[PDB]
Amino acid sequence: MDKTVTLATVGTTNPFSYEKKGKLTGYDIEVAKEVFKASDKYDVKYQKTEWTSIFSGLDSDKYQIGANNISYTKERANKYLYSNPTASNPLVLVVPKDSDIKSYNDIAGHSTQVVQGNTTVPMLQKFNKNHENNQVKLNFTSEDLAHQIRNVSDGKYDFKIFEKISAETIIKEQGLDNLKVIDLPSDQKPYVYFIFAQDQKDLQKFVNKRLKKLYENGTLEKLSKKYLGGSYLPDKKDM
Ligand SMILES: [Cl-]
Ligand SMILES: [Cl-]
Ligand SMILES: [Cl-]
Ligand SMILES: [Cl-]
Ligand SMILES: [Cl-]
Repeated sequence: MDKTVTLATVGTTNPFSYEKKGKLTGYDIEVAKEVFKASDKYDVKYQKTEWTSIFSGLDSDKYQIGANNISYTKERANKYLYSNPTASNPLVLVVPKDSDIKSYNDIAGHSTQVVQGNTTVPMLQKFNKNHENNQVKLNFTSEDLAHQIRNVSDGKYDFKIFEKISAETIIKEQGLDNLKVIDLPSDQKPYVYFIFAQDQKDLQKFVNKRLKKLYENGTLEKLSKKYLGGSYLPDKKDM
């Protein structure tokens, strides 16, 4: 029978990866489904799992693909293969409207929630090394992004840093009308990607060939508009 490929996701990051009526959908998922439509070789299983388990399962080859609004880092690239980028998604600071927090450095001394292993953690840890007398209070949580965004709306925490597309989507869909988003600097292009277990070179090649085809023929843009709510593709030369 066809080779079973398991794609691992968290499924709590609307609109990249989430459930509708119990079924997994969102840009990462629907892109993967479109990629794999044109294969006789691979049958994909889409599996919801814990964030940390995506990575440990890729390490053990329990899983072959990871997808959940995943950024490039050198630490991850040391262990996993990356696809070509699938979207560009810059960071924002989510704060109550009219907060004192107006620019990145204003977070100094304020409290936020973070989830271990996400890229904002080392970002904020670096910030604290630079502002050691007025550090951000980091509260590690196991709760999901919408939960954390609502906690800022309710005043339990002062701000949340996350990608714009999910921040905006959640604030709109959950009617959190007392929040706003502030654009933050990007150190590098803020791309997101599929990742793969390190031994899955042929799979990576297949996915990349498909992404180039889908980019060129307009399908990827169609999916970005449909699931992300706008045209957020990476730059052509980066494909
Ligand atoms: Cl669920
Ligand atoms: Cl088939
Ligand atoms: Cl099939
Ligand atoms: Cl919740
Ligand atoms: Cl405040």
